[PDB]
Amino acid sequence: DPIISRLISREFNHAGNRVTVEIGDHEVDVSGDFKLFIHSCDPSGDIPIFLRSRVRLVHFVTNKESIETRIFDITLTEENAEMQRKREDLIKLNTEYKLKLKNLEKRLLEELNNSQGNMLENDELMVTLNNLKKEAMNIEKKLSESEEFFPQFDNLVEEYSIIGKHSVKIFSMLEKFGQFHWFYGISIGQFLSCFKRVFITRVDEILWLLYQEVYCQFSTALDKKFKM
Repeated sequence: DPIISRLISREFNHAGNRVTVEIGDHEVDVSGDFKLFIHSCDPSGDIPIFLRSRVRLVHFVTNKESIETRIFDITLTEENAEMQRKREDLIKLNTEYKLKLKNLEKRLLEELNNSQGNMLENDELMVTLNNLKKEAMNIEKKLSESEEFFPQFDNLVEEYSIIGKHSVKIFSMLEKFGQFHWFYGISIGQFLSCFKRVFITRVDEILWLLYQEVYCQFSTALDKKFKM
């Protein structure tokens, strides 16, 4: 409805202490601890141009585009498990060691001010700072191997793109049967679980493995016409 309207555009009438907003008729006081979110379920439903312009539109939608992204993660786990293992920790320990570098700098300054009049305790943190000579240079060790890992990651996106582009066209096709008939539904997870079974010219053979496994699992939930 229109009335929220002044609450969507940031309009207010300010007072000495009170902040008032006009809603339909009554002028009501705004807190400031108050937050607003608007939630919608169907993308088909169209929102007013007033709102769409003042509103930050964010799509939490598990699209067909999401399938291309998610088949590469499954492919790489079964194609180069050594580099998919190191992918997660590469950006994890990038941020974690830098947060621990900031956590140890704070520990050093706390004890340097407390144990300046006390015995040479700082030394007990300096052997932890001796351990930091692995940590500071661990980052250097990881940054060096990153410049080696990233261009290899980008080399592996291409093959999976070749796999990826066919799989969406296949999901599109199976999705479209559900549009004709109610019983002909497919989830993204059903296609993923099917593509996992595909493992347990290499790119060309895996492609042929996909088409076969999809024909194998999803042919069953269709009638003779839709099979053909």
